[PDB]
Amino acid sequence: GQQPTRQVTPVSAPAAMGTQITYRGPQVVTQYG
Amino acid sequence: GQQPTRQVTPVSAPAAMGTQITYRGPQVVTQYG
Repeated sequence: GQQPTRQVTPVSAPAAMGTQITYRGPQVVTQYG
Repeated sequence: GQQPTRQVTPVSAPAAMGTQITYRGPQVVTQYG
């Protein structure tokens, strides 16, 4: 029939959010110029 | 007839010998490993 009347979006929050980060190394290159 | 008896080589020395050197820049590159 018709379109929706609303828009529902499930939301949630964890006990804690974060990020692990492993360093791969700097990148350096000499070029023309 | 036969082969040579000696071997002559012209030798010479300038008033001064040397070298001019222009620096082009260091070369650095990161690679696998």
